[PDB]
Amino acid sequence: LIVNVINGPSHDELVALIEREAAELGLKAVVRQSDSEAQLLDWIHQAADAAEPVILNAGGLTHTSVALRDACAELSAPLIEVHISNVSPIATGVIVGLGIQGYLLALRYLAEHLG
Repeated sequence: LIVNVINGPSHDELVALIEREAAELGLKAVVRQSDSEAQLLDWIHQAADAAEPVILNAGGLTHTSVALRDACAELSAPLIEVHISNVSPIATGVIVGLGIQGYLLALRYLAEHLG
């Protein structure tokens, strides 16, 4: 049901695509853009506590942030990492270089893999 879709620090049109696709795939996507690491974590925790899956796009943090990795290690559901362009890992899966479609394809995986 509830899929968190989160972006780290670095749009309106897109948020509708993911939202519409989730509705159409029988999910409910909460798409949120963070402006600081402290709330990125705030939001990963909320997701762990609620046992919710996460589609994450945060580059740079992926390679160094123990806090972020320890937050992600708390999840009871898949963590899919998405990267819009080509150029841890706790990530259950990774999609990179497939454009904005990566977000949608990650929704498609979550829709056929729900527990």
